[PDB]
Amino acid sequence: NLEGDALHTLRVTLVDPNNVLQSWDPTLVNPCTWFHVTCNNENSVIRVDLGNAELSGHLVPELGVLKNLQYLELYSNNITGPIPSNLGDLTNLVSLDLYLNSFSGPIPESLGKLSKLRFLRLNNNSLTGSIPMSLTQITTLQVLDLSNNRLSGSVPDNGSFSLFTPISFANNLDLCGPVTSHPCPG
Ligand SMILES: *[C@@H]1O[C@H](CO[C@@H]2O[C@@H](C)[C@@H](O)[C@@H](O)[C@@H]2O)[C@@H](O[C@@H]2O[C@H](CO)[C@@H](O[C@@H]3O[C@H](CO)[C@@H](O)[C@H](O)[C@@H]3O)[C@H](O)[C@H]2NC(C)=O)[C@H](O)[C@H]1NC(C)=O
Ligand SMILES: *[C@@H]1O[C@H](CO)[C@@H](O)[C@H](O)[C@H]1NC(C)=O
Ligand SMILES: *[C@@H]1O[C@H](CO)[C@@H](O)[C@H](O)[C@H]1NC(C)=O
Repeated sequence: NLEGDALHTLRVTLVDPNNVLQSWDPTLVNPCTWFHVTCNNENSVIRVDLGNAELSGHLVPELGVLKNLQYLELYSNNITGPIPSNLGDLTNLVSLDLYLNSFSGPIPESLGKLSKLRFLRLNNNSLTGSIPMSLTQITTLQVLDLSNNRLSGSVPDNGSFSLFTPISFANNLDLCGPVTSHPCPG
């Protein structure tokens, strides 16, 4: 059970004072009966729903083996560290909700590979660096929130970013461009 091993590895590295993940018993045939985990009819994980679960610690790159994952709902916790650089491995993701956490480092360029993504909500973290241009390749994007981070540099208004307005980018370190409220000096 590769998927269960990956999720158990996540449990080890997350900090879970309330033992929300107590049921995450890797001796089971699969993780489909675990609390907060949902599988499809083929017993493959499609949702991890851990919003507002009083978790901290960091994520793990083993998340990338959850090939059928559609929802990664980890918002409103105190998770730290970087967004794993390989989250773009999760090509069936339709929602990536990491908002209201303590993530730092850059937005991974690999997120541009998430060609089915509808929700990308990373607001209210401590993310730094520039927004990857690869994100404009995500033609399905409908809800984007990168506000309240420490992002800097130019933001394009092309591809799917043409859909969004300054509220999606507000209160960063030094963003500029047509979709933001400040033109780029160059
Ligand atoms: C860690 O995350 C919490 C919020 O997350 C919530 O509480 C955790 C303990 C876990 O149970 C999470 O699962 C849960 O979603 C942050 O605490 C919150 O801090 C904010 C301030 O940044 C407080 O918000 C408000 O402040 C404004 C005034 O500016 C008003 O709207 C409100 O009156 C409120 O005070 C909020 O109260 C507070 N929440 C709790 C439960 O303490 C915490 O700061 C964060 N850690 C870090 C380092 O960011
Ligand atoms: C997001 O962060 C900003 C800080 O710039 C804060 O004003 C706002 O209340 C935060 N949102 C939530 C839901 O805590
Ligand atoms: C949008 O324009 C930027 C800058 O030229 C480019 O890097 C990116 O690939 C473009 N995306 C699309 C979908 O055209």
